[PDB]
Amino acid sequence: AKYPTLALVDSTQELRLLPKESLPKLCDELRRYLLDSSGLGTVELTVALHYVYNTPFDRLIWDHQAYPHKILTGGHSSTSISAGIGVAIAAAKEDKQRRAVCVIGDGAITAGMAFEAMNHAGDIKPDLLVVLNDNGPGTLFEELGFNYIGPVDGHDVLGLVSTLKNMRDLKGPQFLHIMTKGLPSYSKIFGDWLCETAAKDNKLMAITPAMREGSGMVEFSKKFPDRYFDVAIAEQHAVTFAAGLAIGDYKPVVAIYSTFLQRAYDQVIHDVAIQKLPVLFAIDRAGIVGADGQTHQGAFDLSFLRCIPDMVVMTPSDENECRQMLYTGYHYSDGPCAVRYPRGSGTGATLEPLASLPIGKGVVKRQGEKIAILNFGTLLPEAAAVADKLNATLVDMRFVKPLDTALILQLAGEHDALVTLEENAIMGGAGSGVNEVLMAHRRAVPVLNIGLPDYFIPQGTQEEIRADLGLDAAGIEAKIRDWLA
Amino acid sequence: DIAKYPTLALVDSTQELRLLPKESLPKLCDELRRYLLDSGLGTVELTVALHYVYNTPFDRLIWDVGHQAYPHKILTGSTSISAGIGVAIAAAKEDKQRRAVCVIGDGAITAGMAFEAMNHAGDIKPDLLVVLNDNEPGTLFEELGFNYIGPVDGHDVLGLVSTLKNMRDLKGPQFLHIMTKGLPSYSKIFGDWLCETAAKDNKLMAITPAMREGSGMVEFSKKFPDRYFDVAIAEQHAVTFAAGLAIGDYKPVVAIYSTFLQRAYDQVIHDVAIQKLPVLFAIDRAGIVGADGQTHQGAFDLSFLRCIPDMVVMTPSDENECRQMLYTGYHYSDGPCAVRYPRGSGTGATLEPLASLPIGKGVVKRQGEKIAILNFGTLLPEAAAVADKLNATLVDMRFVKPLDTALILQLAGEHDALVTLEENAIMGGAGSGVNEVLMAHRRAVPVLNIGLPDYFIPQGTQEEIRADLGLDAAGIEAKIRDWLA
Repeated sequence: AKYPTLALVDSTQELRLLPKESLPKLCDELRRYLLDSSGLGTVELTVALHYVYNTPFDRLIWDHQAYPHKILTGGHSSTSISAGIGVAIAAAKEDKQRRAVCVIGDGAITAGMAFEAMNHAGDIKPDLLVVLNDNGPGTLFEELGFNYIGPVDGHDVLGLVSTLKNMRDLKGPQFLHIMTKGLPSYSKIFGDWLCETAAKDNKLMAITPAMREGSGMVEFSKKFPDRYFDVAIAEQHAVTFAAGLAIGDYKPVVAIYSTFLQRAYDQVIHDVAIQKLPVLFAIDRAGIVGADGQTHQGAFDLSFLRCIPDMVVMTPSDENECRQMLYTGYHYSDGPCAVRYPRGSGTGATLEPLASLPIGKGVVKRQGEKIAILNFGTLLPEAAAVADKLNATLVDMRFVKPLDTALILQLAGEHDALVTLEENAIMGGAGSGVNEVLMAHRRAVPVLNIGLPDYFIPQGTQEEIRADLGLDAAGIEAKIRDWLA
Repeated sequence: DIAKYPTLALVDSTQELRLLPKESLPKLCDELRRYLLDSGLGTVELTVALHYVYNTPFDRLIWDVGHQAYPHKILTGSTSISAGIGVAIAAAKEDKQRRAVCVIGDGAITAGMAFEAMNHAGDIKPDLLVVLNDNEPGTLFEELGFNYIGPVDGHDVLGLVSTLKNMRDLKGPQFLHIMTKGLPSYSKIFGDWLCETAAKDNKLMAITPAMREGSGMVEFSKKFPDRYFDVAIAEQHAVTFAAGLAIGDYKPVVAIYSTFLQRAYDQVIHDVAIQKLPVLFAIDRAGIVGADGQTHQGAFDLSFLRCIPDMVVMTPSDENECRQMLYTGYHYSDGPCAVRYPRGSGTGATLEPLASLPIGKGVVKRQGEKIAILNFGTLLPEAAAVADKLNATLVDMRFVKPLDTALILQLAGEHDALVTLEENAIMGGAGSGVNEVLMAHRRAVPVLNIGLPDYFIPQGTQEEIRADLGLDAAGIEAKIRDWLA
């Protein structure tokens, strides 16, 4: 009704029956429809691709998250070309004339794995069309083995249909280039600390793989531009570039999300940890992210970091502890340090003067009887409520690695059971490390590991995810009671 | 002695390399090359030329190579372009005219991180020399932002000195391209199984990020060339390329070393595990590698894989188990499977007909008393000797994930203490998983986790590393006794 040509389509197969001349307004109707729910820049491309390609039989792979494509039919970046090549090879072996296309953005194509994919495509020469949605120029892509066309108007649906119909029938790797158009957050706390530290230390260097702005570095980038390094969507280079700066006797800080740090794992291990280089990792979006665009949960960093020798891992419980730990890691010179904190605001904690925290020592917040709660991170307020309810001991462990071994053994000798709490996978996480300490000393005291379950957490609000997983005060108390039953 | 190397003996006596007359360098290269042969041989001329032109060790020379760079170690007696960029930026801000050079091999430059580094250098433009040692043109590197020189004769030392002299004074990123010239192993078991499987099934596809010395896929690459994919040193693309093939309804097998799988961690999580795609990971060089070449120990895969949901992790104890587990993972359709095995040969175990193993079930090998040993992997013969020594119960656990929870709990109820054994980091490893199970069920039975300690293992032979870490029968027994004292 409000969108006449859009009302006439219920599947992509019917769209291809429409006259070629009706596409321009079909795009406008689609664009305006999206404004009563952002990715509108790909409207014309989406229409042209589905009008030229025999979808869903033909495979269209999108590398942000294109909404127009989902309306007509019914995530980590830079993965489209790689999978697209595999799909293209499978389609060739299938031998049923199935075609493959992949759309990649101007940001995603800066990732190393996109270059690995383009290099491989240039060698084995799959029948694959790569569409670069930007926002000669193709000499680079021609050297990598692609037949390059463009730049073209990414908003001329009829020009795209014609170009795409042509390039769809061509053999080998094809490349089309189009042009289109508490209160403070922990990110703010980190950003303020950055500027504060750089203000009186010319050795500080800040590194981010693409400024999503979520890391809170806009002010720093403008106040200290000569010491701010946006390396594009290149987590691997970000970490090892920092290693080089540390080798040069500078003090690098890598601001990186927990989920995206997974991409730099090998560089953390063999370019930093093995060398004992004092790189400071400021790990944002740790734990439960909620609904932050297309950011996966920071579910695993306490697990995959703590098996690495010579890695310090800190988990602040409020914004003051976060500043203390950033300061501590920045001035720690024996090896790399990680400080992981969640998206969102803290508790309103009083920001105390900065001083290095004793390495590998927790803080007893409340002495109780019978059971002790060992907290790693920002769930401390929830644990505090439970500790008063159950009259339990409560410890802010501060350090996932090195653990406060002496305190763990003392707690085990004065309580009947322990409880560990973390916004991280139970498997291999901070609480698992507590188990290892007790077992190593032959201390058979039962421990309830509370954390993220062993499945990928769907998106939602931080509040309702925490409630669903039993990580609020009520859920933690219930888990303890049932476990002790 | 002087009779052999009169020119080389002059240098090392009083480190006068840069004092030698230009005319003597060709003879010094001959002597150095033959000196190494009497005990990276193709880098002799380059090494001499670099140390003759650059003011080392003040000027920083970084080797990102697939060999030990012995010529460099004699003349002198970080490892990536990324670090060289950081060092170059540090040298510029130091403002003492310090120079940075990086040598990179033709294999190493195929990595995504190398392209990430070259893209960044082309933007901020550091005073850096990159020397490509090609032992298998510049339009590509000039589009990336480098000033390209060559190709040049990598064995013409005088030609290199003259060229390096001019380039050392040029500003911005510089790129010099030089030209130089019955008891099977588990690698053999895997390669034979590939050929066996592909012979009666057209869905299998094998992927490796560069075929390295000691590869088991030589025969497979020749008998099934259209089903073998070498993607160069590109672990990220390898895994996501496999994902695409799986999406195309083929059955991909990724052959990758444990240490190098660290580079594709994010692709395993978000391109494979999250999607539940049935990719089989055949993980070679797991555990103690010894001195394969430039391969680090496979010390962490049982830790960083088992915290990922929907990942099956198997640890064969002999070559028959290895075949059964590859078969099991190949026909497992619900998600990815990983089979990790060490460098070297098996036990001579009888190869039985292939059949999928019950998922998450271990095998009781010996019934004892008081102590029960839970083995994960190829240390089972050592555990068997200990089990007979101490009259202990012995179990081949087979699966690191999912664990045989029922067997763990039953063992804990019939013994006073458990012991776990694995060739992997204790922290977060397979034994750590056993701890988590017992703790979750409130079973206060102590567990001795035996495995790799929390430090990086120095190079050595497999047999002597295992002995030094106490992973032989005698070392295991000593640990148990000391732990029970």
